[PDB]
Amino acid sequence: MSHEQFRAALQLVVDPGDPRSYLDNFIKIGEGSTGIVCIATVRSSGKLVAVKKMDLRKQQRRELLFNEVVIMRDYQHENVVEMYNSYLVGDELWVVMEFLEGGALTDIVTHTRMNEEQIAAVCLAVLQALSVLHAQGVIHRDIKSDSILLTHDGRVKLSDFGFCAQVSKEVPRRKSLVGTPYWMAPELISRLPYGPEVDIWSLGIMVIEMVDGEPPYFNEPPLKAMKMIRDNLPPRLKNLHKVSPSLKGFLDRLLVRDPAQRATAAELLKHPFLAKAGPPASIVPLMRQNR
Ligand SMILES: Cc1nc(Nc2n[nH]c3c2CN(C(=O)N[C@H](CN(C)C)c2ccccc2)C3(C)C)c2sccc2n1
Repeated sequence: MSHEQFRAALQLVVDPGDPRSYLDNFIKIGEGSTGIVCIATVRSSGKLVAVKKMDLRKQQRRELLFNEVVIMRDYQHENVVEMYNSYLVGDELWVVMEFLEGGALTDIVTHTRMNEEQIAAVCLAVLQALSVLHAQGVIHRDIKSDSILLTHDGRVKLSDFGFCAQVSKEVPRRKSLVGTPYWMAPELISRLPYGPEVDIWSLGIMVIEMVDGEPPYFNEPPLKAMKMIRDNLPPRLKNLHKVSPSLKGFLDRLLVRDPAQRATAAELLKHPFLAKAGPPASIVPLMRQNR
């Protein structure tokens, strides 16, 4: 999708006008791969929202950015980040979304050591989001700690649907090589027709992140790690004994090369390990401003 097609397509789906007519005090607080993030106040309520600003020109695979707004608009799930509106301002796409104070899960996995109560909490939240998404034919395709955001009270939400896809009876499988190298499913790296199961394998890699602090082969070049995930046996935990038999069995249902034998999200929700999931409050102590 080209710069012109991207803008033309967006004009048909975005909300009309400029959000500056109702949002005040824009302050940049960060960035992402496709743009920046500002916080702003809803003039009428004083409520805080996050605004993602993305240049229409300086982008890659704009079609995926377009699907992210089309597919995820009107989407509502307690474990999925909320999108309120979208607008075209100048040569930029502005997406007004929910502001989550807890930050991403990556900050936590690289600065502390989560316990099985915390991990099961994140897994349960992500799995609740995936079971609903997959049932509707939506595949996230970029599951990793960076894509998990936390609320101030410790609630877990799936974010960054920039690589998502929608499969249907018409087209039941995808073949695009998308995501982040270290978290990509083997059948996906292999360019084979794949389905929702790719998210389950990625989640498995995210579990290794929560346990060891990084995904497998993180010390290897991205293309090299991909070959190893694609051709070698499932990656293993360095701290294999640091986990309970419950978590080992859980992880063994995610990291299965043959997607047909890999567990689905709906099934995993019934897995024993998740019974150890603590409450939202158990996650709070992990956050930076609380460490
Ligand atoms: C920047 C930032 N955002 C925070 N919280 C948020 N609330 N709502 C959102 C965020 C970050 N968001 C987001 O989309 N980030 C991604 C990146 N991934 C890694 C999370 C992104 C941004 C721009 C372009 C592509 C991708 C949304 C949902 C708006 C928070 S909390 C404490 C510090 C902090 N710093």
